[PDB]
Amino acid sequence: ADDATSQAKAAFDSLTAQATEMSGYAWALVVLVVGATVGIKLFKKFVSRAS
Amino acid sequence: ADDATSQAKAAFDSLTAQATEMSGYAWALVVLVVGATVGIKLFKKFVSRAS
Repeated sequence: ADDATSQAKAAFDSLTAQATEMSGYAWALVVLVVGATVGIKLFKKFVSRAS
Repeated sequence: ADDATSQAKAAFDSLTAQATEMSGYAWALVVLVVGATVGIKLFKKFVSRAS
């Protein structure tokens, strides 16, 4: 049934938009972990600069 | 009687054409059950693909 594939198609479009919403939180979580590594690694840069 | 076998022959041809009409609905009913299994089993394929 091609009417059957219309029901499955609309639900797969809602599930892939759910994947872009959760993946958007994955870009923002690695935003805050990379903010920790840039701050901390500049602290170690000052360690070697005064050494 | 061979005239007797002419009456029985024509009624057996109508009964076997009735068997092809009902069997045609059996091909179409298993059309819609196999449409359910192809749709649903591609849903389970997406389950393992994102896993």
